[PDB]
Amino acid sequence: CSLDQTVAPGNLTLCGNATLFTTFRPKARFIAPEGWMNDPMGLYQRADGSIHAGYQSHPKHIQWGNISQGAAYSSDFTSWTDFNGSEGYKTIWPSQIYDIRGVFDGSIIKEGIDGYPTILYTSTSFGPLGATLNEAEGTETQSLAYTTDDGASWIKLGYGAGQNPVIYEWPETNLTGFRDPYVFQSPRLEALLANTTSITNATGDHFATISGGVHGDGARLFLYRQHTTGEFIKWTYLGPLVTTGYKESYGEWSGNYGINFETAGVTRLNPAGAAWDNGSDTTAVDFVTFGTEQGRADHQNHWPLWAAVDYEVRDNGSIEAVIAYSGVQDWGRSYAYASFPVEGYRQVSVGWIYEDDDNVILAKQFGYQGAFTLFRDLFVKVVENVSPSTPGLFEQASWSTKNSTDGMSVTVTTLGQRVVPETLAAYKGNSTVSTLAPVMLNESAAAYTPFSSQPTDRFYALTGSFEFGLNTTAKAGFRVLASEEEYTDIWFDPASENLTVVRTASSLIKSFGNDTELAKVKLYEIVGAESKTLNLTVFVDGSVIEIYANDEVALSTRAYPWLANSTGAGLLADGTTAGDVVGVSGLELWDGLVDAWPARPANTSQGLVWDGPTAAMYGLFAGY
Amino acid sequence: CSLDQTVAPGNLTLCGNATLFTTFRPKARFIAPEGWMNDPMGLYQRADGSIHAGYQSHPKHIQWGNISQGAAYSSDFTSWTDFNGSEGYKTIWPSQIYDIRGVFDGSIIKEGIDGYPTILYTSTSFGPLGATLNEAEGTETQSLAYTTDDGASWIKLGYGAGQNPVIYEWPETNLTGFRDPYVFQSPRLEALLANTTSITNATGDHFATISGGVHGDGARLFLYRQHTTGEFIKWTYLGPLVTTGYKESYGEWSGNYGINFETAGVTRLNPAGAAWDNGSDTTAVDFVTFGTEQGRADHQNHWPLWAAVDYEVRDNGSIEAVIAYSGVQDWGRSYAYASFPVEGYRQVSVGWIYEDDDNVILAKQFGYQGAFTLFRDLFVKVVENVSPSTPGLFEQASWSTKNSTDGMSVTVTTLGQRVVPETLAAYKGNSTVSTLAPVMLNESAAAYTPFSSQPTDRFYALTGSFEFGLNTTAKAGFRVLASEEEYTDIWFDPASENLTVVRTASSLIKSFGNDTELAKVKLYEIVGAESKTLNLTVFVDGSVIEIYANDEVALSTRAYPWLANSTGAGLLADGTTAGDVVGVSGLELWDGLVDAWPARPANTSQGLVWDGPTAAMYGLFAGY
Ligand SMILES: *[C@@H]1O[C@H](CO)[C@@H](O[C@@H]2O[C@H](CO)[C@@H](O[C@@H]3O[C@H](CO[C@H]4O[C@H](CO[C@H]5O[C@H](CO)[C@@H](O)[C@H](O)[C@@H]5O[C@H]5O[C@H](CO)[C@@H](O)[C@H](O)[C@@H]5O)[C@@H](O)[C@H](O[C@H]5O[C@H](CO)[C@@H](O)[C@H](O)[C@@H]5O)[C@@H]4O)[C@@H](O)[C@H](O[C@H]4O[C@H](CO)[C@@H](O)[C@H](O)[C@@H]4O[C@H]4O[C@H](CO)[C@@H](O)[C@H](O)[C@@H]4O[C@H]4O[C@H](CO)[C@@H](O)[C@H](O)[C@@H]4O)[C@@H]3O)[C@H](O)[C@H]2NC(C)=O)[C@H](O)[C@H]1NC(C)=O
Ligand SMILES: *[C@@H]1O[C@H](CO)[C@@H](O[C@@H]2O[C@H](CO)[C@@H](O[C@@H]3O[C@H](CO[C@H]4O[C@H](CO[C@H]5O[C@H](CO)[C@@H](O)[C@H](O)[C@@H]5O[C@H]5O[C@H](CO)[C@@H](O)[C@H](O)[C@@H]5O)[C@@H](O)[C@H](O[C@H]5O[C@H](CO)[C@@H](O)[C@H](O)[C@@H]5O)[C@@H]4O)[C@@H](O)[C@H](O[C@H]4O[C@H](CO)[C@@H](O)[C@H](O)[C@@H]4O[C@H]4O[C@H](CO)[C@@H](O)[C@H](O)[C@@H]4O[C@H]4O[C@H](CO)[C@@H](O)[C@H](O)[C@@H]4O)[C@@H]3O)[C@H](O)[C@H]2NC(C)=O)[C@H](O)[C@H]1NC(C)=O
Ligand SMILES: *[C@@H]1O[C@H](CO)[C@@H](O[C@@H]2O[C@H](CO)[C@@H](O[C@@H]3O[C@H](CO[C@H]4O[C@H](CO)[C@@H](O)[C@H](O[C@H]5O[C@H](CO)[C@@H](O)[C@H](O)[C@@H]5O)[C@@H]4O)[C@@H](O)[C@H](O[C@H]4O[C@H](CO)[C@@H](O)[C@H](O)[C@@H]4O)[C@@H]3O)[C@H](O)[C@H]2NC(C)=O)[C@H](O)[C@H]1NC(C)=O
Ligand SMILES: *[C@@H]1O[C@H](CO)[C@@H](O[C@@H]2O[C@H](CO)[C@@H](O[C@@H]3O[C@H](CO[C@H]4O[C@H](CO)[C@@H](O)[C@H](O[C@H]5O[C@H](CO)[C@@H](O)[C@H](O)[C@@H]5O)[C@@H]4O)[C@@H](O)[C@H](O[C@H]4O[C@H](CO)[C@@H](O)[C@H](O)[C@@H]4O)[C@@H]3O)[C@H](O)[C@H]2NC(C)=O)[C@H](O)[C@H]1NC(C)=O
Ligand SMILES: *[C@@H]1O[C@H](CO)[C@@H](O[C@@H]2O[C@H](CO)[C@@H](O)[C@H](O)[C@H]2NC(C)=O)[C@H](O)[C@H]1NC(C)=O
Ligand SMILES: *[C@@H]1O[C@H](CO)[C@@H](O)[C@H](O)[C@H]1NC(C)=O
Ligand SMILES: *[C@@H]1O[C@H](CO)[C@@H](O)[C@H](O)[C@H]1NC(C)=O
Ligand SMILES: *[C@@H]1O[C@H](CO)[C@@H](O)[C@H](O)[C@H]1NC(C)=O
Ligand SMILES: *[C@@H]1O[C@H](CO)[C@@H](O)[C@H](O)[C@H]1NC(C)=O
Ligand SMILES: *[C@@H]1O[C@H](CO)[C@@H](O)[C@H](O)[C@H]1NC(C)=O
Ligand SMILES: *[C@@H]1O[C@H](CO)[C@@H](O)[C@H](O)[C@H]1NC(C)=O
Ligand SMILES: *[C@@H]1O[C@H](CO)[C@@H](O)[C@H](O)[C@H]1NC(C)=O
Ligand SMILES: *[C@@H]1O[C@H](CO)[C@@H](O)[C@H](O)[C@H]1NC(C)=O
Ligand SMILES: *[C@@H]1O[C@H](CO)[C@@H](O)[C@H](O)[C@H]1NC(C)=O
Ligand SMILES: *[C@@H]1O[C@H](CO)[C@@H](O)[C@H](O)[C@H]1NC(C)=O
Ligand SMILES: *[C@@H]1O[C@H](CO)[C@@H](O)[C@H](O)[C@H]1NC(C)=O
Ligand SMILES: *[C@@H]1O[C@H](CO)[C@@H](O)[C@H](O)[C@H]1NC(C)=O
Ligand SMILES: *[C@@H]1O[C@H](CO)[C@@H](O)[C@H](O)[C@H]1NC(C)=O
Ligand SMILES: *[C@@H]1O[C@H](CO)[C@@H](O)[C@H](O)[C@H]1NC(C)=O
Ligand SMILES: *[C@@H]1O[C@H](CO)[C@@H](O)[C@H](O)[C@H]1NC(C)=O
Ligand SMILES: *[C@@H]1O[C@H](CO)[C@@H](O)[C@H](O)[C@H]1NC(C)=O
Repeated sequence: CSLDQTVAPGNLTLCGNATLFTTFRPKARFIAPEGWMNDPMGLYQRADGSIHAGYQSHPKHIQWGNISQGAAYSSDFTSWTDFNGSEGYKTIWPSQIYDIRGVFDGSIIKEGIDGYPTILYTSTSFGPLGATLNEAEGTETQSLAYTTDDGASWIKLGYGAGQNPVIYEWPETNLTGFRDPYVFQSPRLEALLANTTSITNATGDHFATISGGVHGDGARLFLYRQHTTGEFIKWTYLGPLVTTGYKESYGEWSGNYGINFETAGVTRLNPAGAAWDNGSDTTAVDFVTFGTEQGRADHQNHWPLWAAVDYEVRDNGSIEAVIAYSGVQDWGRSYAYASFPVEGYRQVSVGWIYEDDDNVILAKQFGYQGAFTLFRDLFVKVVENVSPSTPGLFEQASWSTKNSTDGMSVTVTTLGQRVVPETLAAYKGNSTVSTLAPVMLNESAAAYTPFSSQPTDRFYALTGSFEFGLNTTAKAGFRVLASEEEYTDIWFDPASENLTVVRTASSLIKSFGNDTELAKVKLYEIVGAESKTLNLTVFVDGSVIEIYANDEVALSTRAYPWLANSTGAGLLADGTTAGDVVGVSGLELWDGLVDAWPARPANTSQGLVWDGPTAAMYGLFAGY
Repeated sequence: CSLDQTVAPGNLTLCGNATLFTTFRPKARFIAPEGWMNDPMGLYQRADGSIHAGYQSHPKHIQWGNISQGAAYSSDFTSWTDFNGSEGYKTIWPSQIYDIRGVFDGSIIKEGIDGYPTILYTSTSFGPLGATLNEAEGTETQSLAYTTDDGASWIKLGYGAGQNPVIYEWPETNLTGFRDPYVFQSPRLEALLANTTSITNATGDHFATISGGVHGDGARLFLYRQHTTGEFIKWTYLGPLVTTGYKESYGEWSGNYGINFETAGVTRLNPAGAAWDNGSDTTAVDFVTFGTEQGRADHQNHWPLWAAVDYEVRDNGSIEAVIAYSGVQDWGRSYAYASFPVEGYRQVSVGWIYEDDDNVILAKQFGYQGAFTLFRDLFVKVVENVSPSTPGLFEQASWSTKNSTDGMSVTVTTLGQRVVPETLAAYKGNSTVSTLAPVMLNESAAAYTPFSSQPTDRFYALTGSFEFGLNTTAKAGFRVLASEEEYTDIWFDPASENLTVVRTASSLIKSFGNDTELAKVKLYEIVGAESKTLNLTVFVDGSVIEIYANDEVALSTRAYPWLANSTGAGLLADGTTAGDVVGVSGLELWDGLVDAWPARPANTSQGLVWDGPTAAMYGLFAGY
């Protein structure tokens, strides 16, 4: 095993555990100190205004198992500090018959048991567990724990009748899943149900969804309401909030609803951010976010989706959320988006970016797996004065249209996503910033044009505004992590409406994924404009490539070039001519970003362990 | 619900939880503070000379579940003090994937991990568990924990490869069970195996047996040897130590070997007590003690047995313990005898006395279930100058015979059992002692003759020597817990060799067991004697009746009379005449005994709890 990054990679499978720890590792984002991580969990803003972020964690392993809450905190979403207690950076772990198989995702009741922040989480026990398996009642239940020290530790309620677990009965028969409780307050839902509280006796100020589905009959999001305010044991099942069909698809802009929901959340937004009105705000929209499984051929069978919904009240005192339009929250290798309220009327969302090593070829050599996305402000994106001649505009697939009185212009409404401003400000201010001259891409444009200033390592951000003719067939974008032999190409093709990430040349190491990523992007044409504009922002962070387009479209992926000098970046151009020109402006490189974990040394590996022969005997965890 | 013990019992099922806590409760013996208990476990003499006694425990329930080690200590086997830590009187509890289903029986390595006392115990996980079920490998494994504070707490080794559990592979296929590790040192076994250590590489100074059997093919005791001295992870399977047939019986004096072993131990004894020689002591005998299951129609299908064994060395460097003769360690409602070494060359044995409420009718009203037997010194009982005309003497069923040179007398050898002298001394010295005049039982004897001094409560001991003619057909014994309407009759019938406990009148409460207990007792006739003598000792302790005959035969049972005055005792006589006389001498009543738990209030109930609906979902524990 050689770690010489000036020559071709050898057989890296011969390398020891965590010998590749720093090689591809993100530095500017949320990531576990070591080992396996997946979904964000237990997210809340603490009383001092700082952010608590939990995550599904399995230390000293590179596959999922014994799933626990790892935790850290931040004053700015950007610079983080690990908790350090008796179990290192873990704060909740399997410990009881009801959760011994794993402490799955959970969410926060800010004012819970005895006034303390309280997590409602999926407590798992023995038995077949999975959407394609024959799961039985009891395998997934929902349990409570509370913290008296701001997330340094959690105290679970006792096991038993009238205690943990608090939700255990399946609300419907033959579930494909029953997990990831999402607890939230909703003046909107309270207002809607106020006339029906006699039917159910449920009058609490907290609601909770549980994600699942029904065998052979599609996914379900189940709605519960806290039964009495200030009391946290009794949760009353109202009915299914979201019901979708078996592998139903809303279309090309909306992924696939699969067979089972995971990690669903419920929010209400307006153009500024989070909306806390009862329905009185006409600019506010109700949204559901949700992961779906087994409706995708690749991306570990997984779609992170969202839908705008209109609530109807059922005669039995429950809520049907009718999908008005439906989109995708990230088009790439990410999943399990959790969102949470933040001061100043904000709703902040964050997900999990998995690796692209599905055959587990270099995982042990990494000594870790997984990172978070960036933290994203959610809001209602409103585009005014849209041209009715925008191709496919009235399909209204993952947006809504409203005509002007005279029918000459359109207002477009959709879900907006933007990186939290604290992260952008910190990234910019800590970077070497190069403001680049505008570039016209025409007949003289090479396929690849390096920027006049170049990155110095694998930690940078790029931004650009790409102006296209209304009938263009040209393609343009960004090449990143680039040397002569290795590079990752981010293309936009307005004629097809396709944003692609081409990874055939991303790395000389052949075991990593190399399939092309794809997002759909609608360029809403503005009345009187003779062009259409794509605003592209790209974050490069070790192996993470995280792409944002127009405060709307997100695509997270991975590239693992071996060569030390595969760090370059520049402009891509295809089919640009004297007549078909792409104007590129607002160009900027941020080199360096932020060291997100200042207290951590470069190598935080603690080695890897094997569970031994009993792992296969129990059959619950891979064991490594 | 009335608790008036001067009138007939009402419907006691209407009584609240633990309302009958003190009514039938033993006061003079080892018992949990409340709730469910079974097997003794983790027994050892600590460095300060005091005794550590653990027990299978389920607080706040009256059925088995979440099985844990409860613990206490004593300087004299007699007066006890509970440990009190973070988990009350528990010191080990289910906490890990490998033992979450129950912390089953374990035994002590006195000088273990880092020199600390160390428990090897059965760690149980999910799956069918039982001799009549289809158990799989991994459901029962063996794990280590050590104590740095003399049993106040235990630290388990980590889960994983080269750590817990330390024994997990089944040594043979299709086991009926794989539990209750018994760790011991044996100069005898070391001497026997010293020539074969090249075959196995196992050279440690500790051995361990694990109890089980093979489906359809009888019980097995499996022998392991510590692989290297001073190292506790690696235990090498040698071979089956004891192999018996499917429901094989050695005869009327030996119970039944059933289908599966539980709680087996290995010891070596001489006439004085424990023997620690390599084989050089000609007066020493090797013994195995073991519980067997599913070979009895009643007594929860359970026999607590013992056998004298002769070891043979196999060619593969293992030991076959060949049964020389085989007996019963207690004939009544007791099981799971554990034995342990004690200073001054002693081997002390103690078991579990279950209740006689198998339909669980008044268990909740009790608020507890179970107690220990008394602690018993084990030794080789030797009877000299035995008459060759003793009926059935040369059957040698649960004893050995050796002829004198001239063939005119016999030496009988058997397993001896006697209550530890510390308990007898403390009991006697704290009691009101009445030494009673000898009584001849003849033609003038009533069926029942009360003693001239009477007990004052349900806590007393009786002793007597019953002298019978060699061809008697008379019966004599003791009546205890007696008023006019309720009483328990302990009879010996030399003609049949049967010691019975007749319980048809034990209680007015009909839900308690009332079947007749039976022990076999061999009266070894002495050369030149014109009579044969039974020495009977009876302990009455709340509901426990514990009977000892001749420092050999033990029978533990239960009686639950309702009436406050059902406390009387006296002599029983049947078919005594002018010609067939029973001489009773050495008669003594000890009224009061010892308060075994001086720090405990009379009512140590903490209420009872229900596990809720998930108990039936998990299917592991009754839930109450
Ligand atoms: C199988 O057996 C298992 C083992 O028994 C069993 O698990 C155990 O279950 C029990 C029962 O549910 C649990 O007991 C609860 O514990 C809660 C606290 O838990 C935390 O703290 C304990 C103890 O902490 C001490 O010890 C540890 C270990 O040494 C130290 O690390 C600590 O620093 C601390 O040490 C100090 O104290 C010691 C003495 O205790 C001293 O020795 C020492 O010097 C120190 O000073 C920890 O062990 C726990 O850790 C475990 O669990 C966490 C998850 O929670 C894991 O992460 C971890 O790995 C461990 O596994 C944990 O940190 C108690 O709060 C709780 O008591 C409340 O509930 C019960 C009812 O259920 C009530 O009777 C009781 O009165 C309490 O309720 C009151 O208080 C709360 C909060 O204040 C209120 O919300 C409530 O309304 C109520 O209020 C009342 O009083 C008010 C105030 O006066 C009044 O105003 C009100 O009006 C009202 O009346 C309970 O005791 C136990 O933790 C489990 N243990 C383990 C190891 O798992 C398992 O379930 C069994 N399984 C089955 C299937 O049966
Ligand atoms: C799923 O996830 C689970 C959660 O992570 C996981 O369970 C955990 O597994 C890990 C890994 O096995 C366990 O970690 C071990 O812990 C042992 C000690 O365990 C006891 O103590 C801890 C911590 O105690 C503190 O905290 C509690 C809680 O607050 C307090 O109550 C205590 O009072 C104490 O508090 C003080 O310290 C705190 C900081 O830690 C302070 O905050 C505080 O202020 C106090 O001052 C307890 O939590 C444990 O309780 C749990 O377990 C018991 C049963 O054991 C239960 O009854 C209970 O309910 C709880 O569940 C427990 O009491 C460590 O000894 C051990 O470390 C050794 O082993 C590892 C290798 O495995 C080595 O890396 C390490 O170096 C240590 O080895 C050395 O030391 C030993 C002994 O000294 C030697 O024998 C050994 O040879 C070696 O010697 C070396 O050093 C020598 C000396 O210098 C040298 O001479 C030698 O040459 C040599 O180099 C390890 O850390 C952890 O306990 C589990 N936790 C729980 C909650 O279960 C689970 O397995 C996962 N499941 C799966 C399937 O994956
Ligand atoms: C005395 O000690 C007991 C512990 O043994 C304490 O708890 C009670 O235990 C018994 C079992 O011993 C439980 O009985 C079972 O009850 C269920 C149905 O329960 C439902 O209805 C009850 C009656 O109104 C109600 O109290 C229950 O409420 C509790 O539980 C729910 C969760 O379900 C929880 O949300 C609440 O907060 C309460 O904690 C509950 O709604 C019944 O199905 C069982 O039947 C089975 O058992 C028998 C034998 O097999 C059989 O007849 C059936 O066929 C079936 O198989 C069983 O009867 C009882 O519910 C527990 N009560 C509780 C927890 O309050 C008890 O509290 C102690 N008393 C005192 C005064 O402290
Ligand atoms: C690096 O990180 C790993 C953790 O990932 C550390 O531990 C090793 O993990 C791997 C899995 O990643 C284990 O490999 C498995 O090994 C078994 C056979 O193991 C036996 O033989 C080994 C080789 O000599 C030996 O080291 C083992 O000894 C350990 O375990 C025993 C208990 O069995 C214990 O008593 C010892 O004390 C040791 O702890 C053991 O005797 C093999 O069956 C597995 O094969 C499966 O996996 C693959 C993929 O499915 C497949 O090819 C097979 O078909 C099969 O399904 C698997 O290969 C390895 O045993 C672990 N080694 C240990 C614990 O020492 C590793 O130590 C870290 N290195 C460093 C330097 O820290
Ligand atoms: C019954 O108990 C008596 C009293 O202990 C036993 O008689 C004693 O036997 C020993 C010999 O082992 C003598 O040292 C004593 O002098 C005897 N005491 C007497 C006669 O009072 C007797 O052996 C016991 N019988 C049985 C069958 O066990
Ligand atoms: C790389 O090494 C592995 C062992 O980790 C081996 O199985 C594989 O064949 C090697 N690849 C080569 C020689 O191309
Ligand atoms: C990182 O640390 C681990 C654990 O000490 C070690 O095994 C590994 O070799 C280290 N890797 C690098 C690249 O330093
Ligand atoms: C309420 O009605 C809906 C739609 O018919 C149904 O799916 C749900 O189960 C009902 N809720 C109940 C019975 O609590
Ligand atoms: C650099 O990053 C830190 C951590 O996020 C931030 O607080 C600080 O303001 C940044 N410095 C700037 C913008 O100059
Ligand atoms: C075409 O592109 C080059 C490079 O941006 C530029 O110098 C040139 O002026 C452009 N041509 C026209 C006609 O604008
Ligand atoms: C980068 O490194 C490679 C391999 O060492 C080398 O061939 C090349 O000249 C360097 N520069 C590039 C590709 O721009
Ligand atoms: C654009 O993407 C769609 C899938 O949404 C695909 O069918 C089509 O072939 C793509 N077109 C081009 C030119 O890439
Ligand atoms: C991409 O990976 C696949 C393995 O599935 C391989 O067949 C192919 O050659 C790779 N593409 C390259 C090197 O461009
Ligand atoms: C005693 O009370 C129980 C209720 O605990 C009842 O089921 C039973 O029939 C009663 N027995 C009678 C009236 O004999
Ligand atoms: C004993 O204590 C328990 C728990 O406090 C109580 O429920 C029960 O009624 C008491 N029983 C008696 C006989 O005092
Ligand atoms: C040693 O021999 C005995 C008797 O044949 C056998 O039962 C046992 O399994 C053997 N031990 C081994 C293979 O370790
Ligand atoms: C009474 O019992 C205690 C506790 O076992 C014991 O230490 C004491 O010696 C006894 N008193 C006597 C025999 O006078
Ligand atoms: C028969 O028994 C009684 C009572 O023990 C006694 O008084 C009487 O002397 C006995 N008879 C003979 C002949 O010993
Ligand atoms: C004992 O109590 C019962 C019931 O109160 C009474 O009938 C009897 O006279 C008393 N004495 C006895 C049975 O010796
Ligand atoms: C004595 O016990 C045996 C069982 O060991 C039984 O068969 C026999 O009937 C009994 N005899 C009497 C008289 O009780
Ligand atoms: C003993 O209990 C049984 C219940 O199995 C009952 O039929 C019988 O009458 C009881 N014996 C008495 C009261 O002597």
